[PDB]
Amino acid sequence: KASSSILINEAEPTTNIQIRLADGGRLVQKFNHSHRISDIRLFIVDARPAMAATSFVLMTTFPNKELADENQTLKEANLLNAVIVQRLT
Repeated sequence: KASSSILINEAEPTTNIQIRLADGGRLVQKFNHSHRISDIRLFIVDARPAMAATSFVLMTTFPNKELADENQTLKEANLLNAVIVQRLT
């Protein structure tokens, strides 16, 4: 499968993780509460031609915890903070 456009209905709230490359990069990632980062795997492969496997990672600054998730929904990770911070290096 492959969404490449997985977004929640404007009628529902969504989480948005914004990553910023160090070499002037910018990518907005919007995830849902009952979604699943397992889908993120298809997102990167959907438009990660420049990274081609680059060291990037995101973390929640609210609970100062590192994301994780597994495969079920997306908020079940307990990190559903609505706004996550990704750092691409």
